[PDB]
Amino acid sequence: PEINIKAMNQAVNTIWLLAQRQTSGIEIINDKVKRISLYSREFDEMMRDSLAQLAPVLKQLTSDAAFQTIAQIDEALADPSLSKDDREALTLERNNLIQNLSKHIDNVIVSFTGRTSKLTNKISDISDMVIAERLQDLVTQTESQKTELQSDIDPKTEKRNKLDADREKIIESQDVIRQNNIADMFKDFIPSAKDIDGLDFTQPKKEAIKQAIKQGAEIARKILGKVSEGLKYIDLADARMKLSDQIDQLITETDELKAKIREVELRLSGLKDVMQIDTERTTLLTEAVKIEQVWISFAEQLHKLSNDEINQQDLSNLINGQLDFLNNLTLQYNKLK
Repeated sequence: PEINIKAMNQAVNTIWLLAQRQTSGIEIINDKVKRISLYSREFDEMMRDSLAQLAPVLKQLTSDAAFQTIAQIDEALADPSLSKDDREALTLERNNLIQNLSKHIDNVIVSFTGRTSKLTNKISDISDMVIAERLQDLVTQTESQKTELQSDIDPKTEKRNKLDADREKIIESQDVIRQNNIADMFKDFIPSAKDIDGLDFTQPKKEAIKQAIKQGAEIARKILGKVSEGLKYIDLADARMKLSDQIDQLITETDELKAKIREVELRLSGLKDVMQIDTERTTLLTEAVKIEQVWISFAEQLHKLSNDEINQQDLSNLINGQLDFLNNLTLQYNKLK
C-alpha cells in the first residue's frame, strides 16, 4: 500500500500558511483556524516522533533470547537417555517460554497500540473540528456585497464627470473674462446680453464670448440656486469654488467606498484561503487514515500470530516487512527536508 507522505506534509504546511495569511475578520473562524493549525502541527511532529520511536519496539521482538533457548531445549529433548522427570522439566521450560513469548508479544502490541492511539486521537481532534457552517453562503454574501459596492460606485464616477464638466465651463468663463479684461468694463455686475452685444470685435467673436459667459453664469446660478438677475461676478467665482469643494466631498465618499471594497475583497480572499485549508485538511486526513488502517491490519495479524505458537520464520517476515515499511516512511520524511 503506497502512501505519499510528501502530499501529507505539504498539506500540513499549506494549512499552517493559510491560517497565518487568512484575512477574514470573523473571530469564530479565526479561532477555529488557529486551533486546527495547531492540531495539524502537533500531529506532524507527533507522527515524525512516532515513526522514529516505533521501529525499536518491534526490532526487539525479532532478537528475542527465548528463541535460541527453545531450540536448545528441543535439542536436549532429542536425547533418549533421559529421565521422565527431567524430560517433563524441559517440556515445562519450553511451554513456559512459549507462554512468556506470547505474553511479551501482547505487551508489545499494547505499547504499539498506545503510541498509535495517541496519533489517532490527534487525527480525531483534527477531523471533528468544523471551521464554519455553510461557508459557500458566506462567500456568496461577500461577493454580493462587493457587487453592490461597485454598482453604487459607478454613479459617483458619472456625477464626478458632470461636476468636472461644469467646473470646466465655469473656469473657461473666468479665464476668458480676464483674457479680454471684461471685468474692468462692467465692474459692478455681469454684463447683460444687450450690453456686451452693442460694442466691439466681430459678430462671431461677440457671439462666442456671449455664449461662454452666459454658459458660465447659468451654471453658477444653477449651482447657487439664485436667479439670473443677480448678475454678480462674485457669485460666479463663489459657485466655482463651492462646486469644486463638493467634488472633493465626492472624492471623500469615493475613497471611503474604495476602502470598503478593499476590506470586502480582502475578506473574500480570506474565505477562499479557509476553503483551501479545508481541502488540504481532507488531503492530509486521507493519508493519515491510510496509515492508520495499515497499522490496524498489522496489529490484527500480530495478534493472530500471538494466538498461534512458534512459527518463527513467517513471524520474522511479518515484523521485518513492517519495519521496512516504517523505514520507507522515515526515508520519505527525510527526503523532503
